[PDB]
Amino acid sequence: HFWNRSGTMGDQLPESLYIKGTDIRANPGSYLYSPSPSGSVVTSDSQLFNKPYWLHKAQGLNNGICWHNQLFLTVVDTTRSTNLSVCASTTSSIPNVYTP
Amino acid sequence: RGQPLGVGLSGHPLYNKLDDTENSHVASAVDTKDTRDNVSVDYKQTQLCI
Amino acid sequence: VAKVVSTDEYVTRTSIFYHAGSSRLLTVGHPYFKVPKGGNGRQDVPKVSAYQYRVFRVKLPDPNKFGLPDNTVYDPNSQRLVWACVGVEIGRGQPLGVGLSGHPLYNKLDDTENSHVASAVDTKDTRDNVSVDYKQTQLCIIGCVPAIGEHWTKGTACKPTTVVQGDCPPLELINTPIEDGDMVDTGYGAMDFKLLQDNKSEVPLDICQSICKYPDYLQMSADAYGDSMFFCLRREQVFARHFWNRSGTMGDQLPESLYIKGTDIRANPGSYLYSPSPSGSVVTSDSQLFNKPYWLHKAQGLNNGICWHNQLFLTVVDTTRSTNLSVCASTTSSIPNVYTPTSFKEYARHVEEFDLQFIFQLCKITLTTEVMSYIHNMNTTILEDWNFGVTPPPTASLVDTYRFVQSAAVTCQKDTAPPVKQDPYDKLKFWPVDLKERFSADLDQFPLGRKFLLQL
Amino acid sequence: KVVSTDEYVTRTSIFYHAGSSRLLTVGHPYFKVPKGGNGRQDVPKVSAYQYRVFRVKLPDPNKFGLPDNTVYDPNSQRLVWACVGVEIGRGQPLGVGLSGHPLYNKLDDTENSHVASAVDTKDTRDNVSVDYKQTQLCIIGCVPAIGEHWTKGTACKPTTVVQGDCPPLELINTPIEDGDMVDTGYGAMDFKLLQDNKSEVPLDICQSICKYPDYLQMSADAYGDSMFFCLRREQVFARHFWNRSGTMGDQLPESLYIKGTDIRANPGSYLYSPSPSGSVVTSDSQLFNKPYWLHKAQGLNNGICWHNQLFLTVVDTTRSTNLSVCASTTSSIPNVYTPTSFKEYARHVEEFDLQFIFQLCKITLTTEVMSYIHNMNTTILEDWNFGVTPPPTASLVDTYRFVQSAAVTCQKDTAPPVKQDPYDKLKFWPVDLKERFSADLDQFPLGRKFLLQL
Repeated sequence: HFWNRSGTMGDQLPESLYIKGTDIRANPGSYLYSPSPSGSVVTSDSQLFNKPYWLHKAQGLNNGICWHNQLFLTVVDTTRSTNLSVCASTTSSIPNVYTP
Repeated sequence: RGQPLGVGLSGHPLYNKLDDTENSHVASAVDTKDTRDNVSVDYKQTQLCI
Repeated sequence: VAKVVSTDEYVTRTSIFYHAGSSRLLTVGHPYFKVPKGGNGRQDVPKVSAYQYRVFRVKLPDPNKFGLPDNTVYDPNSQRLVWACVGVEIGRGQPLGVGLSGHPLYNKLDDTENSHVASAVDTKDTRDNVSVDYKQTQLCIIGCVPAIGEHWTKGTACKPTTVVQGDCPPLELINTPIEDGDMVDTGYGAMDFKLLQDNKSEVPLDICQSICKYPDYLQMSADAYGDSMFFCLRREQVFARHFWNRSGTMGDQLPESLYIKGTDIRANPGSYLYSPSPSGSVVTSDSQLFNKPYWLHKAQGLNNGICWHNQLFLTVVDTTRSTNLSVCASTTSSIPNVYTPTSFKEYARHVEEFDLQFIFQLCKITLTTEVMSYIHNMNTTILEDWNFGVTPPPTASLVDTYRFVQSAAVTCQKDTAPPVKQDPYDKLKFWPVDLKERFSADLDQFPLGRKFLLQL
Repeated sequence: KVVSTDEYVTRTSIFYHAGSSRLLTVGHPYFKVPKGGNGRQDVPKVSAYQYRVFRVKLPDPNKFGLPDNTVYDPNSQRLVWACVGVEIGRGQPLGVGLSGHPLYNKLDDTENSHVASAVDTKDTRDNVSVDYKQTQLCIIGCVPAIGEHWTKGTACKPTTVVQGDCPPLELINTPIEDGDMVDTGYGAMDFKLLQDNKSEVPLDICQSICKYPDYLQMSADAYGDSMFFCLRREQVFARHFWNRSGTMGDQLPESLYIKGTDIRANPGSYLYSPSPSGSVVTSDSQLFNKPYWLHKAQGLNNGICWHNQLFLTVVDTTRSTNLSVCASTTSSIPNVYTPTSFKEYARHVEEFDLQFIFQLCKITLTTEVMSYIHNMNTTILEDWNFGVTPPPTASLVDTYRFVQSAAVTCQKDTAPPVKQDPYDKLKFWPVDLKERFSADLDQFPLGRKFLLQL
């Protein structure tokens, strides 16, 4: 989704750009245009892994050799993405009329 | 990798929204400094490894 | 006959193989214009907003005259020397990214898509602030020479007479060489927008004062000897986001004959100018072309991939990265506790990063006569630039030269006069690319190279 | 039975390239507007919603370059073209655009159906803009082609005919011509039958009529002629639903539902109507710019321009814009915006680039075959060589002189034929290409490809 964010321009408007209008359009307004990004959709396909990696050959000159017996594994995943909500009643009793 | 899959949001209460410059529907506004809108949001799907 | 010679029909191909590759290119500026700060060196914030055709004038060194000649491999004297790149992996910068462009005084009659209410006031200047994207697109063009785009204009009212203020001209289509930073057409105007709209009240501001082209691949495919562009790669997608009808005078009129009239506004139907809003669609990384070897073999070009004058014209498009960035900078050195935007000056810039990477084969070409001379007739110039019988040149000029400057008041002709052969594309802007050291044979040591070797 | 043609059509080594340098034609979306003359000056109507039909003039090879009569005995043989290879080069970038209608009736929606007028009685109508299906077509033939289409049928018993009344219904087959309005999926029907309203649905088609091409017929093609190649591909969805206004001449039964009260006692509209729509495009899915040399057209015809006549068919849903010129009415623009200040205009563009590869066949002519052939049509024979296939003559009949008549036998007119196909009453993008015949082919991209494909 698109908005423009309100703000105050620290960067400026050529007029030489639009025909003016009146007032609110004699000078117009903002140019702070801002969208929302969004992931898209999931399905089971799309997990990149749980698949064997046989190495055959590293892209780099070292072919994956464990100096200092120290290994560095990098990973990123959206798929699971979530947090859990605890609704704890503030009441020990649970009112049988709700109140937030 | 464990778990099922799942997704979610992050938000912002004090958002500086100008306006929807999208369908800009119904219509557009003018000003205030109480520009501090409550907003929730998502972003890009990603899996990466090195 | 004109009959294309076709590289290979005399280019002695070799065992020569080379690497080249560009470490990072980087630049930032604003989504529209240059915000000048009075100039000159530099003191301006330019534009940076890559929806412009990207031309790297890509320079390599003279293989002819590398230096030393046991010439064991070859007699330049017969077999003059030339590059051909074979394999390329351009390493592409950044995450992927995206953004928005708009126009506050973007007209509109109405959102005639499926408006909730269909009100239609008849007052002017209701042109509001709307922003949008474009067709998701990746293209590259590779060539020995630059490229041509084509685009329109309000063409000549070549009718004898002249006519009415605001009357529709006839519209004439124009070919032009594409140049670095040339603005892309995006979905809307291989033409002169700026000309086209007397109003300046429409489209996204960025193109208001614009002209673009669309690349002339087809003519460029129709290339004289399969040169110019000898390689080209292209990928584009889109859909329509939302519908309007524009506001504006119909400069023509609707036939009645389309309807049973109604009453009033229905007796008299309103505008017929229906106008959508674009969008490129979702991105997955998957569809990014970039970052793989494009080994080339045969190609369309009947120059199979060579550059005299060491220039390859690397021409490119990517929609996967669009944003100029927002700084909310306080006007106050205080950070107030009640936030007002007003306590903030807010700023916009986009930034761009790059690597070209290569695997070449230099090839050597033995001078053949009713063919070399044909090449002269292809173009002599190179050939001059490989020269031969009698340069000719001129001693008195040659001696003279560099003397002056070590001062600026003493002698103050201060380089009024030049000396070039001249590249006409001097008048054109490139991203100036040279690589005369990215030169390597360390294929092994070259990402692409490794692949390449592997590619063997 | 008809036969595969090479059978009598002698194959060769002949290869040619020929290819169109540019096709271009431009004008206003929905209509043409006279701009005086009106030989010629006008605003043509141009929309890419016009059917692309090429009448292609091609070398009578029997008079052509490299006639080296290794080629034939010209007597016993005729020369005949086949183009063998085709690449339709498509102009412009891709694009699109929309249409609309102010007097687009609209009763309503169906979900934001939380209120209904429900009469209006007048006309409802609002301004509307619109989209339609993704579609890519090719059809190649040496004969122009026919589409299929609709008409309100007619009161076979003119009995009980009622004023602007529902009618019995007819399907019509007709030849398609160049520039002929394309069908997005409707106009194989008359509008000017359809809506007695003539103001309902989109303007653009409002006063139109189309047909849709029949492959089936054209695979009921007698020899593979107007179709020796055919390709069609469409994807589509419905964008939005509605109900249009309309005094239903149809009747909905009561029985079907409970009456409630009021509005919910009475019935409402059943004129469910929804949006057409294409969706997302990409070049990935592009049909054109593809090289056929074709191994075999499913036609018995091995793709021959009879009489050096070729018929090229195409459809492309990927550019759709006529462009809006904002020209100020003011000497120079003012500073405040007013629409007045600008006269705005709509114009469309189409370019095409054809590249081709031919192989001629030489024909040893043999009697029966010729005869055969003559039975295909004769104009054929008439092309070169002339035997009196017309005779007989007769089998014998009738008395006929009298025709000085007079009041003594008021007989027959009788009308003559004009020939000249019919095509001549009809339109193409006229295409002479006997100039583009290229004997090197490599200077044709496709030629190389083709060459390569060998």
